[PDB]
Amino acid sequence: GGKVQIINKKLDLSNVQSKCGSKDNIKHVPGGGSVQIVYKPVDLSKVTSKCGSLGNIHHKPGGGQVEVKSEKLDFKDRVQSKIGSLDNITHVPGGGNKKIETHKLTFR
Amino acid sequence: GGKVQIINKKLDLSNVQSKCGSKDNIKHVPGGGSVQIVYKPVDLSKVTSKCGSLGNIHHKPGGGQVEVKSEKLDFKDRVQSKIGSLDNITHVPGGGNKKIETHKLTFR
Amino acid sequence: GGKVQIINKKLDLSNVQSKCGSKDNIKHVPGGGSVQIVYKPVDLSKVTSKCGSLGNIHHKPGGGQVEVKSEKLDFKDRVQSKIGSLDNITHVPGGGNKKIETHKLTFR
Amino acid sequence: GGKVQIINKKLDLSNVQSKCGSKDNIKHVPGGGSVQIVYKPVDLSKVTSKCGSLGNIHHKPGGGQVEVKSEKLDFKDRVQSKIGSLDNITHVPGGGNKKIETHKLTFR
Amino acid sequence: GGKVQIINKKLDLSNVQSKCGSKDNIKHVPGGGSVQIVYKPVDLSKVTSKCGSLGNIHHKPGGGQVEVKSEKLDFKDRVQSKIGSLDNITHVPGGGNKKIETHKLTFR
Repeated sequence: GGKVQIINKKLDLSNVQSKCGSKDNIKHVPGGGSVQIVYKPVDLSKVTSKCGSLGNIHHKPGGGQVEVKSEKLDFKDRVQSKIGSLDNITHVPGGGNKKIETHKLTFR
Repeated sequence: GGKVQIINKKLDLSNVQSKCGSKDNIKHVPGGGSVQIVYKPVDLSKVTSKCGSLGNIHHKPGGGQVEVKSEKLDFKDRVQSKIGSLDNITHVPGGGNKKIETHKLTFR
Repeated sequence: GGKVQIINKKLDLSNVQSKCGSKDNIKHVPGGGSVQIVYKPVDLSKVTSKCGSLGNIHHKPGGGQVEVKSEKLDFKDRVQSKIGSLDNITHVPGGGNKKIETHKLTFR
Repeated sequence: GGKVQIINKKLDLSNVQSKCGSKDNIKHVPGGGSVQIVYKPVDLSKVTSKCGSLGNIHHKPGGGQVEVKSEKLDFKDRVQSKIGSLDNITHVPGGGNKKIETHKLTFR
Repeated sequence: GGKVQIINKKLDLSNVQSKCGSKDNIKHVPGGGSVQIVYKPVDLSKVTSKCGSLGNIHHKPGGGQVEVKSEKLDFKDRVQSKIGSLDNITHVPGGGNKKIETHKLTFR
């Protein structure tokens, strides 16, 4: 037969917190001619807080059970970022700048 | 036969929090000519708070059960970002800038 | 036979919170000539708060049950962003800027 | 037969915290001509806090159970970032700069 | 038969913390012509705090169970960052700079 008996009496549990913040952040990236960002993170992380908890309760004596838990990820991505040419560019993302000049003269 | 018995008496549980914030953020990316962002994150993360909880209760003695939990992801994406040419560009995303100039002269 | 017995008495549960905010945010991306964003996130994440809860209760002694839980995602996307040419562009998304000029002279 | 008996009485559990912050952050990357970022992190990390908790309870005497937990990730990504040429670029993301000039003269 | 008996009485557990911060951070990388970052970290780390907790409870006397826990990662990524040429670039991400000049003269 078998028996799985769990008794819980007079439990006072409190202040269980799980926080994730500013994860995988790309900030303040200025490019004078161009910015090329290929942003492909694969995230299977865990931020877990457990307090007075239990897992799965399985009672299977003498069983021919087949339990399969599968998780398959296939990545065959094909990403192409292409720019032919850039010239004669003034980029001022800063503040309070004076007399910013770019000159290009061609003679043939 | 078997038995799965769970008794819970006089439980005071409180302040269970799970927070996710500013995840995968791309901020402040100025490009003088161009910005090319391919933004393909794959997210299977967990932010979990458990307090006085339990898992699945399974009572299957002597069973020939087949339990399959499958999760398949296939990625064959084909992304192309293309720009032929850029020239003669003034970009001022900043504040309070004076006398920002770009000159291009061609003589043939 | 078997038995799954659960007793819950005098439970005071409170303040169970699950928050997701500002996730996958793209902000402040100025481009002088162009901005090309391919925004394809795949999100299967979990932000979960459990307090005094339980999972599924299964009572299947001696059963030949077949239980399949499948989740299939196929991605064969074909995205193309193309721009032929750009020139002679003044872009001022900033504030309080003075004398921003772009000049292009061609002589053949 | 067998028996799995768990007794929990008069448990006061509190202040269980799990925090993840500013993980995998790329900040302040200015490029004079170009910035090329290929951002593909694979994250299976754990930030876990356990307090008065237990794992899975399995009661399977004399069983021919087959339990498979699989997790397969395949990465065959093909990412190409290409730029043909850059010249004659002034990039001032700083503040309070004066007399920033770039000159290019060509004579044939 | 067998028996797994666990008694827990009068447990006061508190202040269980697990923190991860500023992990894998790339900051302040200015490039005069270009910045090329291939950012592919593989993270399977653990930041764990355990307080008054236990592991999995398995009661399987005389069982022919097959328990497989597999975790396979395959990386065949092909990343190419290519730039043909750069010249005549002024990059001033600093503050309060005066008289920054770049001159290029060509005569054939």
